[PDB]
Amino acid sequence: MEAAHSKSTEECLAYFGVSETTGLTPDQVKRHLEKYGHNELPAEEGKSLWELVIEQFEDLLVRILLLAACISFVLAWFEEGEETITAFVEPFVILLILIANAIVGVWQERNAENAIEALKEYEPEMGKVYRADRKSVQRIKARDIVPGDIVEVAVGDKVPADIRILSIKSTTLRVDQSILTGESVSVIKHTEPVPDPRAVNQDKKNMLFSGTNIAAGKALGIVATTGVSTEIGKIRDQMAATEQDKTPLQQKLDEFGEQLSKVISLICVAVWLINIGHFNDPVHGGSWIRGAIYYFKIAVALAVAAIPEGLPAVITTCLALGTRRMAKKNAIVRSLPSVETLGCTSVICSDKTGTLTTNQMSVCKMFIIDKVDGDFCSLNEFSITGSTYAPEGEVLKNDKPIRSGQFDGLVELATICALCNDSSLDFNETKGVYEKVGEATETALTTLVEKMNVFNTEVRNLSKVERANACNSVIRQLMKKEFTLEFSRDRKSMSVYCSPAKSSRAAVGNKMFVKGAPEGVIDRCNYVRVGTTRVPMTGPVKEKILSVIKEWGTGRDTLRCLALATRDTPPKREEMVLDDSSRFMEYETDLTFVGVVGMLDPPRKEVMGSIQLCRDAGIRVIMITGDNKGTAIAICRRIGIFGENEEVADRAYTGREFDDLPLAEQREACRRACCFARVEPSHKSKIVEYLQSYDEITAMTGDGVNDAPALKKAEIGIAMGSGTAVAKTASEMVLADDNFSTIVAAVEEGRAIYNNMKQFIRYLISSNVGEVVCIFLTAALGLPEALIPVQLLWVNLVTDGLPATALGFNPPDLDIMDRPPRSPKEPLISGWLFFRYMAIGGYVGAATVGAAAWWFMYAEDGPGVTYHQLTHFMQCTEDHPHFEGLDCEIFEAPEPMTMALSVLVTIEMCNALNSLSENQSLMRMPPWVNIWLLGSICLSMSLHFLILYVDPLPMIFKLKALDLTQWLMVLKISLPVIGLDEILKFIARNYLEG
Ligand SMILES: C/C=C(/C)C(=O)O[C@H]1C(C)=C2[C@H]([C@@H]1OC(=O)CCCCCCC)[C@@](C)(OC(C)=O)C[C@H](OC(=O)CCC)[C@@]1(O)[C@H]2OC(=O)[C@@]1(C)O
Ligand SMILES: CC(=O)C1=C(O)N2[C@@H](C1=O)[C@@H]1c3c[nH]c4cccc(c34)C[C@@H]1C2(C)C
Repeated sequence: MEAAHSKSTEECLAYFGVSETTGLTPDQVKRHLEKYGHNELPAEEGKSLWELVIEQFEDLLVRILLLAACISFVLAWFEEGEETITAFVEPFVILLILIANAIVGVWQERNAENAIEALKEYEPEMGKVYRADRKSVQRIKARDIVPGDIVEVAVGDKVPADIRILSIKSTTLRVDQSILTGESVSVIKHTEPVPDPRAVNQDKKNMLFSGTNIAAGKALGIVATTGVSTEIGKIRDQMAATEQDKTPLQQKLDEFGEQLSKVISLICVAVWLINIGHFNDPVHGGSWIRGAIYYFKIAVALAVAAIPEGLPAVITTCLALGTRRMAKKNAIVRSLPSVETLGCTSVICSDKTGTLTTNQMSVCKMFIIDKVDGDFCSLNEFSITGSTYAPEGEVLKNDKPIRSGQFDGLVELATICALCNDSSLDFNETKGVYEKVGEATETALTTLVEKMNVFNTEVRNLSKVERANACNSVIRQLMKKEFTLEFSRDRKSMSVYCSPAKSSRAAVGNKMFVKGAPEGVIDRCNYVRVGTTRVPMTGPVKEKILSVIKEWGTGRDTLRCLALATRDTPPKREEMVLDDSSRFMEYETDLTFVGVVGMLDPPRKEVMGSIQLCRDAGIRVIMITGDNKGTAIAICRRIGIFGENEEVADRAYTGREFDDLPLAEQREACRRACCFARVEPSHKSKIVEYLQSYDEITAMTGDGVNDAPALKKAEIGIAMGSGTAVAKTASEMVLADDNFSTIVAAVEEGRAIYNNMKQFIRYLISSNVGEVVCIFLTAALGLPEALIPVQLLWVNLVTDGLPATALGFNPPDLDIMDRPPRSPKEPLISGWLFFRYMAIGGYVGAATVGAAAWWFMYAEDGPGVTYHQLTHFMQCTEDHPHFEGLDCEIFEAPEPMTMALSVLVTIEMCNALNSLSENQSLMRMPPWVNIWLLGSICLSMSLHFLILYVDPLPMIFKLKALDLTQWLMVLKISLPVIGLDEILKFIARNYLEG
């Protein structure tokens, strides 16, 4: 295991004492394999076994409803009254709901694809090595590859480990490093040491990274690291070391879970404490085990009254219909709970290229030297029209079309852009528009050369297929490109060594053609081209050039600029060695500046507006970009991250500037920063940590395994649809169209969805408060059992379950994106809303109890004993207050219960309407604003008749409440809940909140 791309090929061999020709000996292999382990990432042990479910049952509010399932089964055996076989469905239904909420609850197929898993895809099964025990090329399990052993790689091979290149057997080695970046265009390798101990992967020109694959050639190298110690394995570990917090809702539901369990077993002691009657009253009779069955009866009644069963199903359905909706709008949300955290997003860090912009480069402006007289110099400047890749548009001067070949320097400008170029252009016959073949910046030039028709080639008589590369071809006819010196970040340029195709125009020797970032290229220009003449570089000249470059890059029209120059008399062909990449810069020396091109990658049509939408939503937007700081700040102005003229010093940092900052100062930079330029390997991940340190819900965009730890880390990882397999799985959302506005649009959707959830979560539990407050009263201060569990199970699944789902379809609030993001710790119910629900639960608690008790005092048709005082006695062993009459069964009658259910169903219908809004009256924000709710109100009441009339069903429940006088009291006991809430709903006029 070496730490060196920075060492000579000798040094690495000597490190492990291997011979390049023999490789590692069988003993070395053994020694090494023990020191370093196998070439593999650890196995993941959280697999698909039933552990899923036994966990699902491990929860409190599941265990509590399971203990009450066992109690229900023991009770469904010992029976009196009519000894009917139908009451066996009672302990059977809970078990079914405990299964249905488990199966659907344990839906970790959405989480079956975890990002660390996806990382095995890039370790191959096979690798080839040159051990000492065979002179041949043993092809072994990649697993058994050790650091120090001499490896072989050829075209098509996935690189088996992090390898220090030793010898390139083919004329050139190209590797595809997309898994890292996403940046398809393959890179050239070399053998020379990269002497900076802290070189980033991009710049490790002599290394092959495990999991990467070879595009062209054959090379022999020495394995340096394996297992978790390769680049890819280091990314694995960071991902393993980050743990996900639970979504702020999931957290509340657990907190509500715990606090419910507390209230449940705080009533059980109160019931016992209120029942110091049985402990002193019933002298004898064997009621010690016959009366302890009564507490077990109210137990299962207390549980189901509190547990808001089916809420799982409601929230799950609501979210599932959220995912479908978001997809139509190009936001693919991998994980269901995400649609909530999405709603809370307070910061978006977005890559510029292809997300904030279109990634469609076109050259707009270009200049060359006009005249250089002493200390004054003028330039010739030109615009170019049309932003597409079509060779369709014009060069113009002073806003008027001109002919580029009339300018000697434009000729050479075009020569360089066509020769110093690895791309080209292709007319897609099928779609009917042209196409880049390669890097976009490079194609922008090809298109340019196509528009400047310097040699005046006839084009209007040409096929739209030939047309594509017509003029470039003419320039290739003119100069034979021998070799080419690749780009490198170290010198920020690229040249091309060219010879004259023996046409004999400018037949004065070979020529290198240099194009690169303006600073470096210009610094290596001793000369300036002026038409065809050449004059020494001077301060005034260099000032003029740089002055305009600065204008174009930082001005309103934001142009990335390339300087182009040529080496008039390049070093001898033989005297150059093309293998020495650090030697490339000195070959590009004694240049003659020729011209500059300024190209644009336009801000996507919708960003300007979307960013404004974020301003209003109180969402920070942070641009991460490869632009130089100057242009970063400019582009930011252009798209409205910064005011057209505002102060921005401390607000935008280069990656280097960030690095110079002490930790604390770095942290403080992130709570303010809106633009990061030329950010490094670590940075995204650091940016996310700091943002989180200020309690910010963070959206972060990225691609590649490079960006996976950041996407894991961020509350919202965001991959591009065109992105790698791994970035995709690491993300919490995929953007199908790569557009920025899809994030912003997905945020609005999440705020919309959550708002209704708040309402339907609150409504559904609001019912349970009532049920408990009811069941308590019908146990302690009174005995006449008002509601039985079975009824409540059907109430909490269907009668409330439909309006609950309908609230899921509530009409989106009108000002969502004009209020700031929701606090994650903001509780759904406290303050005034607690007392509000504390009263509604209480009211209904006294309504269903009151309508069960009213059955005694008033009821005309059917049993009606005025002031019967069922609170007095329930056992019926005496029958002395009742002198002579067979009556002791009206106690467990299927009629006074049908009163309560009819009330409960009806109040929840009003409380469903009540729950359309939080604050606005139903006369301000009407019940007819939600057509699906009315549709549910109808269906809810309709199915209530069904289980009351069609006989099989009113057997497990009760008997029909025929009378209209009986249904009149139902409405007269239930409908005033609208009135109570309404008073409280708008007491907020006084309570100065809204
Ligand atoms: C299911 C029915 C009930 C009555 C249950 O106790 O819910 C309580 C409870 C656990 C909470 C309360 C209920 O508190 C009470 O009702 C007081 C007890 C009075 C009962 C009468 C005595 C016999 C919720 C339901 O209702 C009221 C009346 O305000 C609101 C909210 O719950 C939520 O917001 C859930 C969101 C995930 C929680 O106070 C919550 O505990 C929390 O941690 C919270 C903050 O969440
Ligand atoms: C409010 C609240 O926290 C909860 C809920 O409201 N539900 C779920 C739950 O925990 C429980 C649910 C999740 N997973 C399973 C598996 C099996 C059975 C259940 C569940 C029922 C639980 C219920 C209904 C209490």
